[PDB]
Amino acid sequence: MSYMNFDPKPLGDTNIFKPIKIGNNELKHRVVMPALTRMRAIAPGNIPNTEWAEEYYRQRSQYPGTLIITEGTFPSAQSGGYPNVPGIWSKEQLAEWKKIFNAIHENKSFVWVQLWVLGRQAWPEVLKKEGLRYDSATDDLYMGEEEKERALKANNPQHGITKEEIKQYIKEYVDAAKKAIDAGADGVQIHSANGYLLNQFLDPISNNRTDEYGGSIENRARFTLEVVDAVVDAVGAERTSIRFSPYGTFGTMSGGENPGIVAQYAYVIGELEKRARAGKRLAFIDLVEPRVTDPFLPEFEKWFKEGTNEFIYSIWKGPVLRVGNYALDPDQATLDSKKPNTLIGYGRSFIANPDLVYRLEKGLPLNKYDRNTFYTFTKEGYTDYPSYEESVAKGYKKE
Amino acid sequence: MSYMNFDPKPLGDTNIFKPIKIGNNELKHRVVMPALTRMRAIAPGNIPNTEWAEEYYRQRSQYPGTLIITEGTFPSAQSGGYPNVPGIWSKEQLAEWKKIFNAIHENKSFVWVQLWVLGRQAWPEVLKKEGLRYDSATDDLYMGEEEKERALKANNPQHGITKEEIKQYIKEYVDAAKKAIDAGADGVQIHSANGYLLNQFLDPISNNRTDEYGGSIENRARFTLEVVDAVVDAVGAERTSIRFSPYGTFGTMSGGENPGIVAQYAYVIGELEKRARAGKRLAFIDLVEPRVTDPFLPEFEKWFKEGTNEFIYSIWKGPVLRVGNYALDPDQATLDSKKPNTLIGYGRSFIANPDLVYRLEKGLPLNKYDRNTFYTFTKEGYTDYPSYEESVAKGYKKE
Ligand SMILES: Cc1cc2nc3c(=O)[nH]c(=O)nc-3n(C[C@H](O)[C@H](O)[C@H](O)COP(=O)(O)O)c2cc1C
Ligand SMILES: Cc1cc2nc3c(=O)[nH]c(=O)nc-3n(C[C@H](O)[C@H](O)[C@H](O)COP(=O)(O)O)c2cc1C
Ligand SMILES: O=Cc1ccc(O)cc1
Ligand SMILES: O=Cc1ccc(O)cc1
Repeated sequence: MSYMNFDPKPLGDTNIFKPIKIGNNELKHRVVMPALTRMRAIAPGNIPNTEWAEEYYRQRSQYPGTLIITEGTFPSAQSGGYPNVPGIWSKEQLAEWKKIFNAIHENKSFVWVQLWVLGRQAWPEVLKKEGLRYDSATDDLYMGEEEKERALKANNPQHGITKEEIKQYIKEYVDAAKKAIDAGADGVQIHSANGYLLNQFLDPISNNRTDEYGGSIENRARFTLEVVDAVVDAVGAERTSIRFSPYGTFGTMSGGENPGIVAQYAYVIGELEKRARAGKRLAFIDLVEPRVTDPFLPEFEKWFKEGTNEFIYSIWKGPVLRVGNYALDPDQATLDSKKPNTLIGYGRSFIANPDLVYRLEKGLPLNKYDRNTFYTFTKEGYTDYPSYEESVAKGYKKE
Repeated sequence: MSYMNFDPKPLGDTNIFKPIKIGNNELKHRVVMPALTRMRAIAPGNIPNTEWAEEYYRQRSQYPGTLIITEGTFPSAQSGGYPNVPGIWSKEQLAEWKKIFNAIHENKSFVWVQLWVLGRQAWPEVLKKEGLRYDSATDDLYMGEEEKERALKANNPQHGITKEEIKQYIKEYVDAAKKAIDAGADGVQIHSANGYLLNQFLDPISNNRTDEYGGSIENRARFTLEVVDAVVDAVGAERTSIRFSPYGTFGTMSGGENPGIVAQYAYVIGELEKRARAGKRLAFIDLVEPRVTDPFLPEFEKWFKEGTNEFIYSIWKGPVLRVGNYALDPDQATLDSKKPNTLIGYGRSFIANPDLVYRLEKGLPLNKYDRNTFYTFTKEGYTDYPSYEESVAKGYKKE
């Protein structure tokens, strides 16, 4: 129960507090809550939590005109494998989502459902129980020895998905997207980052396929672009977005130590820009910064300093969300925000600060997060972080 | 006979005046003379015109420790097609180049031969007269209708070179490189920019081949990388460099309006870094700035402001030469030179100022260039531009 140890600076006079249109939505400011997995969903139906989640999103959407991106949400059972993450395919899931979306909308804020497909990050023993596959780009590229052992113990070995299985995932992204928007979501974000399934195709470290979905930049990007084009066909580009982590190592991805990694992302993003010029553009592209190559490590650890995301601005001409260690670095937030149509995301600091937008605007101290309750099935560390005024009444101080 | 109309600033205390090792050469400063076609060579035989050219290069190398890159120089007759541009394949050419290199070395300066292969930019009647092909990546993608008629009038229609003929060009780059080094050059620069033959393979606008030399990023880069690897094998990576122009439109190239551009160069530059890390690092990569999309246009005209070359610094960890409209913008030169191992090239202003280095160091007025004599077969506008003291004696004033 203390404040992050830094000197806060007000952002209210920077471009962070300038309004911007993102697809259909008229944002009042550029402080975004990125996708944050919390593990409060109810098992066995992957149901958004009925007692606690509406309050959690209600709190963090309190500042009018905020973009909220939901926790990663599975578009089908085969996409999942964590029981306490929500899904968005079933009627009982959708019923609960609608209440969440309503709370955010009642705040005059916006909600975007992140569509998350795990691939090899999934727990294969959990999948096995449900008669589901342990999927990736290849049979044989395990993300590590422990994961390989877990898969073999479960008798659910890693499976390089087929072209038909690829089409099936495509159908499930589309299905979940239509369902999300029908239930009242403003848009959906395709998760193509952090070493999950689409990223597993993007990165040569995890994809040495010799069909059309591996062996070249264009082929590695194919699955991701089919997903984008199918979701766009179904709900429109204005209601679609995507997330990449060019410099990420989490999930046993390449990161910037492979000098060919920038070209991969330059290509896929250039393809999205091509599509934008030909018609309606994707609402935004979300990039994880090299500031955070692995979100399990504390701020400023494994900050890749030898490469940046600046290349995007020479390719994509629409809004760009940037996320990674900004809470502690208002100076860098302010600098990045001077670039055209740039939104700044705050992850761990939004977990800890329900009224983050206001604190950022006024340069107030930020609550420190409690890592212990990032992923516990608890109200504690979810909806009981105080507002600023409450932190002062409790005598909070720098850790 | 006037100065450029701008406010000069001294650069002597910036990074531009710090020494740096480039290949085998200890540069005293980072002001570079890039390649500049002047068309003073003797026809027939493409013979360097030592009677005029020795003095031109002596003048511009006067400041000890300067890197000079020659005018584009043909590595073989079939590479050519401009009768007053020099070659470096023949005994009689080499005998003249030896004298020019000597003069530069007497100044304790350095000289790098730009190896220039024209492809479709060539004049097809001039090649036809010599019994030579008019070459490109394809038989049918002409740089324009004027140029197409010209080729058909000369019964030398464009020709997409075959793998055998590509191998022949590679052989010629190797041959001309060994020859150039043997005559005393410090290095060679492979010209892969400004809409010439290699750039014609890199850009989809001039290359819709469906063999291994086009149809993808890796394919389109293949000829350029083969040239690099051959030359490096023949003369060493420390005597090898390359030039690109990602944002160039000169030569009917795509430039930045094609959003796939950046990926193409990130891919080629990442491949060059992979080579470096395996122990064969090119001496430097030379990039034309988006500041000058077409060097036939006045400074500040057709400045592509929607894209930058900053992506290089996330990929290549070797020296970078950057060129384009720097004379008139010492603030931008200074800023760009703060990036690691960055050299600043000056083209039109080096044409006009024999003692440009000194004038940059001290913040002195610069002579204005006269385009009229860029390509005339004369000493006027070549060797008669005045030193600073001489311009003061003649009462020069701003344009
Ligand atoms: C507890 C936790 C859960 C996260 N869950 C998600 C997720 O569901 N989807 C996703 O794309 N990124 C997720 N991330 C990554 C964040 O959105 C973000 O990119 C990262 O935490 C760096 O930003 P920050 O330094 O502001 O926290 C998560 C990070 C943490 C710490
Ligand atoms: C008259 C003239 C001749 C040129 N010749 C060459 C050449 O042989 N090779 C080359 O790579 N670029 C050539 N360039 C391009 C220059 O090297 C340079 O990229 C361009 O002029 C922009 O830099 P600047 O604004 O300092 O002139 C030429 C430019 C001009 C104006
Ligand atoms: O649970 C942590 C987490 C991190 C990144 C993601 O993309 C998803 C989940
Ligand atoms: O003569 C102009 C010229 C421009 C760019 C080049 O690369 C070569 C020549």
